[PDB]
Amino acid sequence: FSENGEGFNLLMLAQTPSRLKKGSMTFTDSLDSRIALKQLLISVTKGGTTELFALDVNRDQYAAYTATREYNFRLMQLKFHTSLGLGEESTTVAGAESALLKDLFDLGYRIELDVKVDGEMNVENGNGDTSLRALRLARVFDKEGKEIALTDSRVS
Amino acid sequence: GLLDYTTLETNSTELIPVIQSGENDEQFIDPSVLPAQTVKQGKDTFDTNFLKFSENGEGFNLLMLAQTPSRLKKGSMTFTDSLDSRIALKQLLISVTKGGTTELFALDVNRDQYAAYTATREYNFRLMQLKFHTSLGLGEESTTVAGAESALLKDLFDLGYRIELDVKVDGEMNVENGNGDTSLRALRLARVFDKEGKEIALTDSRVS
Amino acid sequence: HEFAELFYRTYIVTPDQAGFQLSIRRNLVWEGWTGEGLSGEKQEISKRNILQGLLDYTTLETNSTELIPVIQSGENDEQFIDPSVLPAQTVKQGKDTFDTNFLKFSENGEGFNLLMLAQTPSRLKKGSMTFTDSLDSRIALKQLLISVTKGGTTELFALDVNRDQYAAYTATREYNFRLMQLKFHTSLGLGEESTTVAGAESALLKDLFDLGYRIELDVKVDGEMNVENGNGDTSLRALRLARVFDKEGKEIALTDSRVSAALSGLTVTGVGYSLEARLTNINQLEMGLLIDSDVQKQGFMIPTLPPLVIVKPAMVEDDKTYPRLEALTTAYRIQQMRNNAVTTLLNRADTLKSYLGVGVPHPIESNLGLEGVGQYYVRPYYNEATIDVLNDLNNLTSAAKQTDIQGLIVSKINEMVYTADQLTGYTAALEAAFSGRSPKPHVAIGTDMRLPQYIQINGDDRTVGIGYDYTIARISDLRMKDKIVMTFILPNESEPHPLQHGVLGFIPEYLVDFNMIRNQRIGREIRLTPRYRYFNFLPIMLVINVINLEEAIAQRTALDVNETQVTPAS
Amino acid sequence: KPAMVEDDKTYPRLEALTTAYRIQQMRNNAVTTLLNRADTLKSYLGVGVPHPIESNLGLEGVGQYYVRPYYNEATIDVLNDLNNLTSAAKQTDIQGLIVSKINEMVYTADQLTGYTAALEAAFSGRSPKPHVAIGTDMRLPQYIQINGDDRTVGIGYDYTIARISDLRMKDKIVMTFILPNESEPHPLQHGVLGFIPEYLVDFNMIRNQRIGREIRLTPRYRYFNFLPIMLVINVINLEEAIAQRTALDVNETQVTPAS
Repeated sequence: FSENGEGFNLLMLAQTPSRLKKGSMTFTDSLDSRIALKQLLISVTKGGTTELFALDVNRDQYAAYTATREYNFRLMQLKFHTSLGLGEESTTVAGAESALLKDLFDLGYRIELDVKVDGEMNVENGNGDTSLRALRLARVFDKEGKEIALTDSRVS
Repeated sequence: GLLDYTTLETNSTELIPVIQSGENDEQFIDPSVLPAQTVKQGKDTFDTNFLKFSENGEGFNLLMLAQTPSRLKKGSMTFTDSLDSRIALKQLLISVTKGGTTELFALDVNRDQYAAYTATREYNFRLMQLKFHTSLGLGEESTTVAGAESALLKDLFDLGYRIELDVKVDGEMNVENGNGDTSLRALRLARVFDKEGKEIALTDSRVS
Repeated sequence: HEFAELFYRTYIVTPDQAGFQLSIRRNLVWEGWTGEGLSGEKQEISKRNILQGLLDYTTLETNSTELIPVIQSGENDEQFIDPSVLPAQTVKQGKDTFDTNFLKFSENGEGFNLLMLAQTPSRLKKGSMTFTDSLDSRIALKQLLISVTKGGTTELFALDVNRDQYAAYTATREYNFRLMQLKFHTSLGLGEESTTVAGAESALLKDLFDLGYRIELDVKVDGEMNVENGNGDTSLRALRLARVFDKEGKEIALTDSRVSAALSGLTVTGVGYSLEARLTNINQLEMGLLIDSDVQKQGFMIPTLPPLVIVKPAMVEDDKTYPRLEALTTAYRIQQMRNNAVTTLLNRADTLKSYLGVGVPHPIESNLGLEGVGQYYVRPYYNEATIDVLNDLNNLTSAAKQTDIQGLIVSKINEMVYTADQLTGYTAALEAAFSGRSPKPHVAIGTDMRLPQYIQINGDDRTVGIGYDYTIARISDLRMKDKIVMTFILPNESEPHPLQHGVLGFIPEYLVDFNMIRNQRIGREIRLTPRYRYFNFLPIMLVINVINLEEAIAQRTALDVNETQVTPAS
Repeated sequence: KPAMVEDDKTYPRLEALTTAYRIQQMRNNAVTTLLNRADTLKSYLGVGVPHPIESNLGLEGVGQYYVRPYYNEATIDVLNDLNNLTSAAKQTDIQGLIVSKINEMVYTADQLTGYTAALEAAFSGRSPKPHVAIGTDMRLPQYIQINGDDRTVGIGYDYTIARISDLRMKDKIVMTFILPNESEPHPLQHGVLGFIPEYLVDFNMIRNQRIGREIRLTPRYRYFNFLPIMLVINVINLEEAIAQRTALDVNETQVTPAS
């Protein structure tokens, strides 16, 4: 996430060695209208232990870039503003089960976080940026689908 | 009212933030940074101040903030009150700081490129959307608020130079129930301009 | 009313629309693709508007077909002169950087093949040079290089001889018959201020240069060039000192004492040269200039406004306490069209003053913080001038003071409008947008009830400057009290257009009349809910503040005659 | 243009190419050449000092066979060279100030170069009065309008005022001798434009293994100079003279003690 505010040029990072042999040019190309994030890598850390969750975000419809022609005739907008849940069967990238959330998962609770990510992309130029805006623990569910407050002693 | 402009000009259907101490005071920047400003709508006398940015926390509610004693006496807030189609950012307040001295300037972002909520729905059919992304700069004579000219820019100003700022502001509003928030995404110094309108390097001795 | 009408043309909108969209076409030009910078770079290349190119000259023009010699280290060094005499020079053509030196004069050996000699790095990727390309219909020398040696010190002079009378290649009929010919027997001069390549006067000729003398060298250069396969060779035929010119242009004898002293032991030799030849291909391997287009579109929303409420008991209608509906209508019309209009005008003026500085024209698409679509047609400009009538005026005698003040104010308005036209490039945009007609700018004048009696001229021909049309506005709001606003508008059309100062977004609202119940009371209420919003398009405005008028008229005016410093003090 | 569709926005029609051609050829190159002409004459000859006829054989142009070479420049300080009676008469007096200087320079150039003799010689049976051309920006040319003085560029003279938008000639007047009756290349007009039209072509280029259609327009022309004469006038601080009071700069010329 580029919180320094300086963007990236996507047509650079993705030039393959075949294209290098093919030549060196990325400026007559055009990106398709379809842009969406594959995965959000969120780090669950507590006391120095880090777990990585490879979450497939492509299957939430708010992760799809939408065209808002308000600056130029080729910019499109990204607004993924929802909650993702980490269930008991959530698996790490290496394939192991959760460890920091193991205490709640063995108690059958479900943890979901509100994700507020914003970005922009231009097809013609390749200019674009996407920066994290707001992420936080949100609420806790039980088996019966009854909300459990964050301030409850069993989960606080 | 044909000569003076105040006899006919009155507003009584405007939402304005209102302050009352220690009971709703977490949507307002602490008064130790800026004293409260007195504004009068209708016959009610009350104080207002800029709503604060919130990044990782809960947003604000405009309806609960904009409830004036005239509306108290008429009855408690109901659910049929509706927000208008046009909502805009009036003032964006920044502080230029160098050496411990704080100078605040009120940018009149009202009437800027995209300082007005545009109809952009992705979740609800009511969610109003704002994307205020533009280069907003300070001129070579732009006087600070509360009188006089700024001192921290005295050297650049006396040389005839101009500075520019990039502003990235995002915010969402729901005209159905009064829930929404605003966040600051990026706001930094970007470029410096000469009196002849030609960009010079940021590595120049005077500019640095 | 007239006043808000001049600065904002009314635009009616259907009630259902909640906002109207303004999409404009803009034509773009930029040089090449960005291509590789690391393996490429994010395209920071300035796509600059073509109308900007109407004003400055660096937007256009490129040299992309010149057959500039290019050195390859260790391959063709022997055609170029020895780099000991002169280090490599770098010139830019498009996106390439490479080193160039003047060619060596062929004496007896094989000549040079220019086409294979002119491989820029781009052309190498472009594919190996094959002979289906043909040279320029005319070729010539760019610069001629000689070395003035006196005692051992060498000085270089880059004699720019291009566009000489006798430096253009010509056709001939011998040997081959695609052959071009270069006969160059001409007198070259070395000016009394002429500077070397490094940018300094000739030390060996400083003494000669002091007495106001010029050196003329007769030069003889010949060579051949073929336009079929680029073969060509040239040789130094004859070059020597010939004669001397003076400041007043009469030949000075070579045996004269001054000349003989100045020309002791001076030897002049030729070293190098260059050719102005361009590959006039039939399909072109060059991108020349690229033309692109973007679309920019702005949003505009029309709010709701506080309602205007009537009260009247409803079994009988009154005409004495509440008149016909005209009262509500006129109250709404004044409240809309005057108070809000003046407020938005002054707010616009102060916003421009804050953002844009004073008297400085900013380039297109650079420092915008305002509204419009005119910024893509004209450079922004804002300026203000204060008039101290008491201290600035010219009057020999009384019974002419009115003419005096009107002359000063008319001169000031002329200067403002003229400088605005000259700097903004507004009239060029007006000409470009409208084809088949060339309208002159129309200037609007808004002010209080004072100045109209002085801006209407009684006794002089000029009023706003002949060649300009005007419309005077009179208004009684105290915010305009002793103030003048100025701008450019177009009164011949009634549609949203980029060159109009402003448009009044106006949605008609129909009067509603139905019984309403306040605190369980019954009466007929006539409710008017207005909606509108004053918009702006053009970011150009001129404002003049005139003060001390009363004092100037009532108090003794006095010729501020310039006592000018002829009695020793300066 | 990508060669699988056609447009009107991303495809600017032939009109856009025509406009680009018009700009590049008609204005910018001509102005560059004129300023280069001025600079090279300045360097070769110097200010105010002519040269004998047929004293140059390698100087650009051919019309050195008829008129002595001459180049000169001058400046006007409107701030200090302005006497005013009434602020309702100031503008006319400024215009007269500029016009008189124009006239005097024209007369001086004519007298030194002997232009009238050349015009009478090269044309048999005609005695045409010289024609002066006015190249200037778009701020001045409203300041050559007065009837305050009968002389506009001087009696016995016809003139034409030309505008231009380019900023490089800010408040600069360029003057020369032309001839409006001619339409052929002759050594008495300032110069001719060798112009030959060309037509555009559109065809599929496959370069570096890419697909696209390109439209090419080949302009071919050249600017040439004949007359080695030109006069340049500069106007400085025109705005200040209007801006502040400029009353009688009355020189109090010392019938007083100590002088």
